[PDB]
Amino acid sequence: GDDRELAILATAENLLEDRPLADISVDDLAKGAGISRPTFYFYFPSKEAVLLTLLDRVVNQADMALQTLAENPADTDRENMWRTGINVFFETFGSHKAVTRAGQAARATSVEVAELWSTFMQKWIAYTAAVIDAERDRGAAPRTLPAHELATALNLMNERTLFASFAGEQPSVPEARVLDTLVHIWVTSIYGE
Amino acid sequence: GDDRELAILATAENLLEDRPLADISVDDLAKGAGISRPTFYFYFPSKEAVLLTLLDRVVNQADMALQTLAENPADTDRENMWRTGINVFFETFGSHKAVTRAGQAARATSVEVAELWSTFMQKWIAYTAAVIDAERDRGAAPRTLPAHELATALNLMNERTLFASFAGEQPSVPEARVLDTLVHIWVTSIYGE
Ligand SMILES: CC1CCN(C(=O)Nc2ccc(O)cc2)CC1
Ligand SMILES: CC1CCN(C(=O)Nc2ccc(O)cc2)CC1
Repeated sequence: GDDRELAILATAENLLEDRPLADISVDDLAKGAGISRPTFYFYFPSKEAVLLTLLDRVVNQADMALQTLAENPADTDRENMWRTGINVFFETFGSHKAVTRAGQAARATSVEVAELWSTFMQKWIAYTAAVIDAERDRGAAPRTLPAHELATALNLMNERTLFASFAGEQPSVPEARVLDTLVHIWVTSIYGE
Repeated sequence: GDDRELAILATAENLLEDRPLADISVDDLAKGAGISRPTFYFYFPSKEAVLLTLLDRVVNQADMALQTLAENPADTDRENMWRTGINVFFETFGSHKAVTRAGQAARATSVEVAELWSTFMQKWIAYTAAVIDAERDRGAAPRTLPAHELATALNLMNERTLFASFAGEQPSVPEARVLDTLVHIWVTSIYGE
């Protein structure tokens, strides 16, 4: 039951590595999951709902990893603090490139996908701003831009930059350079005047 | 002739203020331009080609404004130098929000739109890196990240951040804050260690 659901989700993530959702049939999903078409429709209303669930899983994995880090202060300098945090997203989304690529595309055509991404971006921005504010309150960061506005632009930079790198877009930062690139921009913009 | 082409382009930019391209018919474009449907097809093969031409116009307007600025060094500090440059894009795309919004969306479904945007982003990144390199050669900026990689991430931040602001996305930087926000991140990341 739960196991036929997991098989459908696994089949979908596998087929998205090779082609876009548009080119994947419900037949392809049911065949890969070893069920019939009408059995598929018991578990999901459409191939679009499958992608929504895959993206929901990946986004919550990143969020839950960030929560784990927020509980356990890693014993490091300000640069390493931000690098470990950005790295949650680099590794989580980087480990699910096909779901990442298809989910970002679906935002255009799915209000549920757009709303999921929006909800988590607001959470990540809020957390970023809360850390910047703590750094200002302890005297480690200068009171420059409004923290929420700075957090918003930095999170949008990471969204666009990591997705471009993982998709191999032209232009993009090479994947093996993107973490250093983003950490430099975060640290200089948070701590600089 | 040229004037029926301009009427079609004007009608398209007007109708995109109120609805997406998907909800605009060739009938709507020909009616607004005061021509028949088959006359429309003399000037453009599809509503999609009209949008391509509108986006081509806006992108070249930004590029030509940046070229004008690159010829005429405005007599200012490093912060004002970058602000005037970012402002070309803020004003040019901000003055064509409907075409901006529809063009960014069309990148998903039009190889010509994706290629146009890619070509100009590569040009803007190359120019950004050339300015950073000049600033390093004159001793005004430190030799930190590879200039092309830094330029790439900063240009992708501006792409995503300006489009989110103009679309009123949640989340976004308010339009009246986005220029200050982006200038701060550019200057601190270019001149900071
Ligand atoms: C405390 C911070 C650490 C750094 N974080 C980010 O990297 N956000 C991020 C990454 C990739 C995305 O697509 C969107 C957002 C935010 C939370
Ligand atoms: C010398 C620089 C000045 C600042 N520039 C930018 O603002 N780029 C930019 C703006 C909006 C976009 O969508 C994409 C790129 C680059 C050229």
